[PDB]
Amino acid sequence: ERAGPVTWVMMIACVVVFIAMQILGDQEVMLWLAWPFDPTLKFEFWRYFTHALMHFSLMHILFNLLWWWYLGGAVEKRLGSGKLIVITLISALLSGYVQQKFSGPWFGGLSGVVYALMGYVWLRGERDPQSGIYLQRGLIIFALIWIVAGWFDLFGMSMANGAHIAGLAVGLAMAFVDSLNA
Ligand SMILES: CCCCCCCCCO[C@@H]1O[C@H](CO)[C@@H](O)[C@H](O)[C@H]1O
Ligand SMILES: CCCCCCCCCO[C@@H]1O[C@H](CO)[C@@H](O)[C@H](O)[C@H]1O
Ligand SMILES: CCCCCCCCCO[C@@H]1O[C@H](CO)[C@@H](O)[C@H](O)[C@H]1O
Ligand SMILES: CCCCCCCCCO[C@@H]1O[C@H](CO)[C@@H](O)[C@H](O)[C@H]1O
Ligand SMILES: CCCCCCCCCO[C@@H]1O[C@H](CO)[C@@H](O)[C@H](O)[C@H]1O
Ligand SMILES: CCCCCCCCCO[C@@H]1O[C@H](CO)[C@@H](O)[C@H](O)[C@H]1O
Ligand SMILES: CCCCCCCCCO[C@@H]1O[C@H](CO)[C@@H](O)[C@H](O)[C@H]1O
Repeated sequence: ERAGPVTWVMMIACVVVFIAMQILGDQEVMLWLAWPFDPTLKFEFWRYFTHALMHFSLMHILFNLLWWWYLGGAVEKRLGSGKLIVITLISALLSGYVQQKFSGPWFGGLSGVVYALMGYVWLRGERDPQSGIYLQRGLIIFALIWIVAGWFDLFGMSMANGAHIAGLAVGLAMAFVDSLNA
């Protein structure tokens, strides 16, 4: 059992971007991938999403990717690539927006998308067990610890609590909708 294409390309893209940052420096990469930081850049649409591709520390990308690999993988295998694509696109946009609004355009990471994924996987398993998707009991605990780490700023994750809540809201919403069909 190997992780699907969406799960795989995201991880590799994040690693490729991370390397570009070690070489060129965080600054340079952000100049090109950050959420529009100036009116002159408002129509460079990739920026509304590419901010999720940057990470600022080893622990940052390590945990983001472990979570993305486990949850993203599960969703893609059990619900398809399309399902993961939408959750990722929407959460990336919403969280980025909330982040930008309250703290400025200088941020990055897949943590907003991770919160959405934790929300979706957990909620869907609780409401629609047999759907096959669910967040392993023991992993709920480490998920909560990862959450607490960011919430009380014990672990630097780039994004603020408000942006992470927006990410979570997206995953909970989609999970609510999905366990609403049948
Ligand atoms: C939340 C994760 C979202 C990841 C989305 C990454 C999308 C990258 C899209 O880039 C686009 O690729 C084109 C290729 O030619 C360029 O021409 C264009 O200028 C550029 O904008
Ligand atoms: C702005 C949100 C849109 C998300 C942007 C997704 C960009 C996908 C770029 O990936 C490439 O897609 C090709 C599709 O054929 C594959 O052949 C190729 O292997 C893969 O590397
Ligand atoms: C403690 C916080 C971090 C938890 C990280 C759990 C990682 C579990 C990774 O599992 C892998 O997932 C892929 C996609 O589902 C499968 O293709 C693969 O066979 C499986 O081995
Ligand atoms: C939130 C979205 C994040 C980016 C998602 C990118 C998915 C890119 C999928 O690539 C696809 O991989 C297949 C297997 O290799 C190729 O056959 C195909 O040509 C290519 O299109
Ligand atoms: C720094 C924290 C690192 C935590 C490492 C946790 C290792 C145990 C995780 O087990 C994983 O559980 C998933 C759910 O059952 C399986 O799908 C997967 O195959 C299995 O590998
Ligand atoms: C993303 C974090 C989501 C909230 C975590 C909830 C912790 C409180 C326990 O809840 C649920 O209680 C059931 C009965 O004990 C468990 O069987 C189930 O596994 C667990 O989920
Ligand atoms: C459905 C989408 C979910 C969006 C969630 C938005 C929550 C943003 C939380 O706001 C925060 O509240 C604190 C107290 O009011 C302020 O101190 C802080 O500056 C502000 O950032």
